Amino acid sequence: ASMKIVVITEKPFAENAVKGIREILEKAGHEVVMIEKYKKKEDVIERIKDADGVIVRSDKIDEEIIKAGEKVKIIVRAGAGYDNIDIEACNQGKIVVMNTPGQNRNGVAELCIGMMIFGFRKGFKEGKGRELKDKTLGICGCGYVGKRVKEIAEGIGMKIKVYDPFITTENQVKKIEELFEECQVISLHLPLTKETKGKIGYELIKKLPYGGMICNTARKEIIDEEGLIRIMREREDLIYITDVAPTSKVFNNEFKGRFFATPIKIGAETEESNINAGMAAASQICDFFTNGTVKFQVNKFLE
Amino acid sequence: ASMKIVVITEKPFAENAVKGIREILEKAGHEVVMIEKYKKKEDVIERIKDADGVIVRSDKIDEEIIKAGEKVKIIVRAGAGYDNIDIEACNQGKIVVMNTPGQNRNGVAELCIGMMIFGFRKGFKEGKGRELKDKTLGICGCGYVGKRVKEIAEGIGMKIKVYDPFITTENQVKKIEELFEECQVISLHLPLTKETKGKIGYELIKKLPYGGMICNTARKEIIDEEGLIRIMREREDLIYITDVAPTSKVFNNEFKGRFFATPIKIGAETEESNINAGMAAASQICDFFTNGTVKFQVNKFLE
Repeated sequence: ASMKIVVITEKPFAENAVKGIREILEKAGHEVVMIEKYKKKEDVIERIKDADGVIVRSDKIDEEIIKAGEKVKIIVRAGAGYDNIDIEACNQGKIVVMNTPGQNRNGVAELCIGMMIFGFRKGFKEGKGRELKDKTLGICGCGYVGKRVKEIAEGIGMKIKVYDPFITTENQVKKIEELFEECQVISLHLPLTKETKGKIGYELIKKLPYGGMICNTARKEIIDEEGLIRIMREREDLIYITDVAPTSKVFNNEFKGRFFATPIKIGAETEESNINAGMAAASQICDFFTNGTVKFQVNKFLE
Repeated sequence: ASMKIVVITEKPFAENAVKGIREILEKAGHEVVMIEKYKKKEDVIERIKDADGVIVRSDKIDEEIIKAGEKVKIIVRAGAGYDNIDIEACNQGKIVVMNTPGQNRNGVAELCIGMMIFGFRKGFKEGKGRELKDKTLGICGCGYVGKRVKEIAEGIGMKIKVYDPFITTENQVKKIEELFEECQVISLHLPLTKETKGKIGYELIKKLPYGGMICNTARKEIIDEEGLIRIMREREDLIYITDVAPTSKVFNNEFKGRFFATPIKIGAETEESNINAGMAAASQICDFFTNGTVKFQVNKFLE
């Protein structure tokens, strides 16, 4: 029968994507309740209590919110990363958690390449820049975004090396240290896990050749900020460009001319990626309620 | 045998490029005099007096300067365009004018792609952007830069069409109107000539599909600024991004959010492109004085 699906997006989807979500879900017979640009946690807690399913972006979904959603059966993250969702609380609540792999890939990959050019070209200000062609790119974390970044970089004429902790691919280095020792530009795509939290720090970054640049379109917390600050102070040649702005104000204060962060994570903030991710999320909800389909489930629990 | 070569650059080459220029010319037994970051026209007029050869970038080289260089026998523009040089006055002065085709191509092509991404992604500010993938790119003028832009855009996954008044290539439209009709993104690469001056105006730009973007890494004067201003007020969806900042202050005043210009022309402001163009210029200068070679001469005169 009819289910209530709450869409929790502090950073709203494009109008056309919201249209697409509502069309898929209403036609399946469900109620859609939008919780957009909310400013307080109580907004979510109040409206989730009655929900059968949830669509979320990067919004924090913690134990308190999960426990409030007493009849939530499924949470779909429209997008890739799910570090924002307390997975263990969902396990205890017997809630299926899924994402929509690859739907955002092109918005993120195009931004990544754009930032690499911007970073190498003094943020489009005056001065002597450099070209990506004939430089070595290290793709740190290999999935849907990394493959697209590789394709674009190959057209640009970069030489490519790849690191990933779990999958096997071409041009792959065994150790992350090798990626930093051998590549002039690093593009970060690692998910945020226990293992990757604070992993990109002083000892890794110091290995970069002269004029090294790190582009981060992944997550802010994979950086060891103290460590990155320390090496950037020591190596005035290093550039850091990121779609996931650091917590520390030091970057903007001290490293003008070789640091840039977006005001908010805009990698997936395109019409095309919103449509892809939002509609995949709606389709996957509904398929779950119709057929019990659990493809792309990221957690696992008993009974 | 020994010649005096002056390098006239209000916008100086990278240090490594200047070193490369000196190496080539001083080995051939010639003298190199640098005229860098000058402010007054008199500075050049004075120092060109006893010059046998000139290397120049975008600097204005007019009749007064040419006549002051009484024994100048050659001027090499390190780069592509030569609209800055009074060709007619060179013809009467019996001075060979040449450029260094394609040496700058990658600096410009990478900047072009970077500006397209930047332009489609709100200048890396908050809000909903768009993706280049699956859009149609019109390459307006195809030479060395256009070919590279094409290669990179193909990796991005744009569909490609080309307009050029002279060459033959694939996916080529016969008339410029057709390019503006069929293509959502336009990249301008036309040289500035009598035929191209103010050619890109109201009538052409109006033809652009919804969400149209023009990227101009060519010359400011190929734009009919009054026409562009008119259509941009009428069509709020249109984006104009340029490496050749317009004369009119209206663009910056009125079109924030869908307009950007670099503070100076930075297309060729890279280590790599400076080395290529600067050293090619030096080699061509040296070749002219050694063997009288006139490959890449752009002008024609008798006697």
